[PDB]
Amino acid sequence: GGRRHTSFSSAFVYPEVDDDIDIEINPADLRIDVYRTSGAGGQHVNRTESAV
RNA sequence: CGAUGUCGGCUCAUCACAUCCUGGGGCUGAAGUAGGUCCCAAGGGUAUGGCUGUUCGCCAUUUAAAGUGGUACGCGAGCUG
Ligand SMILES: [Mg+2]
Ligand SMILES: [Mg+2]
Ligand SMILES: [Mg+2]
Ligand SMILES: [Mg+2]
Repeated sequence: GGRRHTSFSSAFVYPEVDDDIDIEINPADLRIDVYRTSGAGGQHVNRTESAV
């Protein structure tokens, strides 16, 4: 029993065009701190500053 | 290898200067206050705690600053385990 329907539709547009991705992995930043581990491998792992 | 005992903490330190603070200066994108940077300088000073066995670290609250390291990563014929 066809009656007047008031239906809608959306049309969103966007370019989506880029080539610029910056991780900023420049080592002027990124302070590095080295320390030793908890220690389970005897005398060696407590002496080696392995963690970072 | 017919013995050179090991991290951390406590204690006691001592020297180096690539100096965290105080002192003396240059330069400044230094008006002033407050900072940045570099040079000279080691005389003295150079946190208390929550969490972890932890050094470190994170966090809270300060302080003029809560320096970086060597010293069997100082110290078990001194201690803890
Ligand atoms: Mg000034
Ligand atoms: Mg304590
Ligand atoms: Mg602490
Ligand atoms: Mg000891």
